[PDB]
Amino acid sequence: HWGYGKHNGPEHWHKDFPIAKGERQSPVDIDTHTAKYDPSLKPLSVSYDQATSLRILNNGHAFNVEFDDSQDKAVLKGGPLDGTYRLIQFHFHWGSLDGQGSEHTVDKKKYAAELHLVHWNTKYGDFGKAVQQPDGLAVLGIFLKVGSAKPGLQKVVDVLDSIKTKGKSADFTNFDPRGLLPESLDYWTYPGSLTTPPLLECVTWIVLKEPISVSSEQVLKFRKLNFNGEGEPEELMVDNWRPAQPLKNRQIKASFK
Ligand SMILES: NS(=O)(=O)c1nc2ccccc2[nH]1
Ligand SMILES: [Zn+2]
Repeated sequence: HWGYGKHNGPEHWHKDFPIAKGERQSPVDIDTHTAKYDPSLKPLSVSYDQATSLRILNNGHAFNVEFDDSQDKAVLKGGPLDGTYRLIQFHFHWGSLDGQGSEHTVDKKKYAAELHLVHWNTKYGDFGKAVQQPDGLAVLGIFLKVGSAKPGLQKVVDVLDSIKTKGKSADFTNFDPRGLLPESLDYWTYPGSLTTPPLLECVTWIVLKEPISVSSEQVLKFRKLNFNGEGEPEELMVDNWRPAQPLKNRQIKASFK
């Protein structure tokens, strides 16, 4: 149905998903001068010691690294959140070239890519119930810039040749998502939405200020994936990002001065 092309891309999504033009859509531009430091925000708690990765899937839009979320093994708490959010998957958005790819922007700056660690509020029992609630998800967003390689990303890039096309998956056990984090957990936070259909308005966004660096070779390998299925005309999986949406009646808070 939807995708990232001229005929089925973000400017078309509202026809099937009218909430695309809602009051709390993501991503947004983060204006660093306007975001207010909120000394009442807590440090984030990222508890991934017990994370259990299982599988990696090309879903025709991005690739998802999936976790066992059947118990509290990898959780996000604290920061602007009440309660416990279980890691279910992470994925990335990236560009055809290094000057674009991120969904959030910072003073209109686009990064080469953006990692989203998606977590759901355990008070709602399962992910499908959580996405129906305004506090159902917390997505931790991390920007990628191109420079030095990120050692903890190389196991993901190494497997991508085995999931080149839509619907392919590969065993992906024992991957430690702690190796994707930057040093600082300073962040911005605001209420928003999933950035792909169904675009539901159920996310507390937590976007880290410090980007991680990845190498040119690492991001080149992302761009060799395919949106299409096996044997279909090749369409490189590039520019799978939604542009910034109107901020409307929202405030972006900073955890840091
Ligand atoms: N790009 S995202 O907002 O992190 C996101 N996670 C998602 C999980 C399921 C369906 C749509 C999604 N969109
Ligand atoms: Zn995403």
